Amino acid sequence: GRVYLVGAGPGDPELLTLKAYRLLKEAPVVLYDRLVDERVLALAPGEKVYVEEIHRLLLRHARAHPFVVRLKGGDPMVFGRGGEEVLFLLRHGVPVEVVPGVTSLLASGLPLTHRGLAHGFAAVSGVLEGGGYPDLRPFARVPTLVVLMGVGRRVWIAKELLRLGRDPREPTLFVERASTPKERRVHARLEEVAEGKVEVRPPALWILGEVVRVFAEKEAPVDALAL
Amino acid sequence: GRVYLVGAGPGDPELLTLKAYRLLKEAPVVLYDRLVDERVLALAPGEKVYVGKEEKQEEIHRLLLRHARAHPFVVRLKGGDPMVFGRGGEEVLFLLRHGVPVEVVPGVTSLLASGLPLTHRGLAHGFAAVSGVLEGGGYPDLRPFARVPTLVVLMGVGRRVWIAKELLRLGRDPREPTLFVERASTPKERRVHARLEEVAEGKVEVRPPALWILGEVVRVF
Ligand SMILES: [Cl-]
Ligand SMILES: [Cl-]
Ligand SMILES: [Cl-]
Repeated sequence: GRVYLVGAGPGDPELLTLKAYRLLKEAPVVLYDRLVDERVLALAPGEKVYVEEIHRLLLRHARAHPFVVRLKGGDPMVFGRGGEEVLFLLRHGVPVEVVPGVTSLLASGLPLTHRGLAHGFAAVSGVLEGGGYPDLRPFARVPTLVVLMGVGRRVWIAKELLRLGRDPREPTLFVERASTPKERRVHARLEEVAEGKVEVRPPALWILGEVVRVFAEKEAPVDALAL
Repeated sequence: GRVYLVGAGPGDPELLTLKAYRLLKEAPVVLYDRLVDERVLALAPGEKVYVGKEEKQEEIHRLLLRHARAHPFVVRLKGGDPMVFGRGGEEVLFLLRHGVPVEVVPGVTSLLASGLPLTHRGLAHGFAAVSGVLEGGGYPDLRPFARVPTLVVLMGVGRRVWIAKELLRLGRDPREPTLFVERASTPKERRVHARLEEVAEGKVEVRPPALWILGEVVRVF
C-alpha cells in the first residue's frame, strides 16, 4: 500500500505534528530508525519495527498492509537519507506521502536569524553518506551555522572553519540530546573546540554564531531564557 | 503572565505540533502575526489579536507586553517556526528584558513545506536559508549563501529577478534548476520550475507567497 514518511520531531513527543500523531496511533506498522525517541514510539500501539537493505525491508511491509508509517527523527527530508528512501519506494510503485516535522536544527529555541547578527543560516553534516568529510567552504561564512553529526569530528571541523575564516572567538553551542530530559548545553568559543578542549558526546546539535549569546544577561553569564 | 512563542507551521493545521495545538485551544488570547494561516487561527477560541506588520516592531513589543501582563498566559503565534525569519528573537529579548516569562515552542518551518529533500547523497550535504526581505524591508547580502549546494529563499518572489542576478553575480550556476512552490502547504499549492537564468531574465511568473528552492535536488523529485 502507502508509506507515510513521517518526521518524529527532535524528541519531545509534544513536538510531533498533529498529522504524525494520528498516523502513529492508527498505523498497523511503524518502521522506525535509530533517531526516534522512545516516548514517541510508546504512543504507537501497532507493530514497531526497527529499520539498500533498509529499503527492501521497507518494501515488504508496505505491501503487507493498506499503509505503513516510516518514522524518522526531526524532519524526514533533511540529513536522514529521506530522499533515497522516497526514490526507491516510488521506483517500486509504492506511493509515498511526506509528513514534515520539527527539525532538530530548530530544537534549541535560539533565533537562528536575528536582526544585526544573521539574516539567514545554513546547516551541514559532519559525516556524509559513505563516511566522508563535508566540504565546508560554501558554508564557512554563513552568519549562523548549524552542524549535525559533527561531534566526533568537532576538532577537525573547528580547525577547518578557522582555516576558512570564521572568528576564533565566535561563541558556539552544543546541545546534547536536545528536547529530552538529558539535554545538556555546552558553551565554547570556536577556538576552544579547535584546541580539543570541549567535551561533548553524540548526538548533539552544534550552533555557531553570535545568536548563541542573544539571551545572555548583560550584567552576568546568566541565560535569561532558561530561567 | 507567561508568553508562549508558538510556531503555526507552514499552513496546514495538521502540521501544528501537539503542543502548539494544546496552547491554541486553551489560550485566553492569541497574538498572531500576518503570516499565520487562516485554518490555524480558526482553531483558537480565545480573543484573537492581530499583532504584526508588513516590513513598527517596538509597537508590536509594547502590545505583547500589555496583553501578557493582563493574563495568566497568552500565545504569540507566528508562521512556520517562531525562531527563524520572523523577528522572534527580538520579541523574546524584549519580553525577557521586561521580566515576562517566555517559552518557545518550535514548529514545522516553511523551509520544509515542500516535502522535498534539501540534502541528498551526491547532490547536497547541507543547505542554507535566507529571506529576500529583511528587517525594515532591506535587501540581503547574499555573498555568504551564494554557493551553498541547496539554497532556500523565503519572501523572495517580489524580488526574484534581483536575487537571481545577485546570485549569478556571486558565482552561482546559471543553468541551475530551481523550483517555486506557490502557496505551499495549502490546497492552492502550485509548483513552477525554472533555471536560475530564467528568473534573472524575468522569464518566470510566480505570485507570492512562495517557497523557492535552488539546487540539483530539485530534479531528484
Ligand atoms: Cl532533522
Ligand atoms: Cl576533551
Ligand atoms: Cl519559518
